[PDB]
Amino acid sequence: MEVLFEAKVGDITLKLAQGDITQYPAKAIVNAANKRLEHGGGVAYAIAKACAGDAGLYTEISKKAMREQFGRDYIDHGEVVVTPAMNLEERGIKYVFHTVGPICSGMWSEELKEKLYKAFLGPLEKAEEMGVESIAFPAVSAGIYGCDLEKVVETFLEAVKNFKGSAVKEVALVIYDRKSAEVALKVFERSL
Repeated sequence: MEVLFEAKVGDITLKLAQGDITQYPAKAIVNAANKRLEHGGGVAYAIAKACAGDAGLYTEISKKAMREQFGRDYIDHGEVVVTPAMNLEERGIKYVFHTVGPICSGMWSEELKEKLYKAFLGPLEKAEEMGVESIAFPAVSAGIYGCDLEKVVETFLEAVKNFKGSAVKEVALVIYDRKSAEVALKVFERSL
């Protein structure tokens, strides 16, 4: 785990890190989920397995939490399901905040960008509501959803810049692989 960038944005200390988000020292981590919180692949599978031992168990608790929180078995972009982080709690991660980005499949548009913007902003607003001081994100939609990584990072930064609050004090973007983290660093440097 390595921190590549740190800056102040409003009341927030914003970091870019390369490494495994399930090991990042934040009180909440964000999951790049699908709309049904079926954690069958990607960072969503990694988080689910880290939290529950078997990803399917975390899918099951996620679906119960989503029904309780939203009254149905899917979420729309910007809605955030909160689940106990279970096995990650001992590392100081109390919650997983599940969000859902759009599927770009190699395309980009203003409509795709706004969906992704909501998927980044929603977890900041949920952190504020809950008094969670520190939160870490993955590059939502830059996995199999095929949204261009630079555009994804730009959109994340727009959400962080627009957000205002008194409880959230630390935000991180955590990217697993070095080459992608270095692309993110390029975006951070030209934007902050």
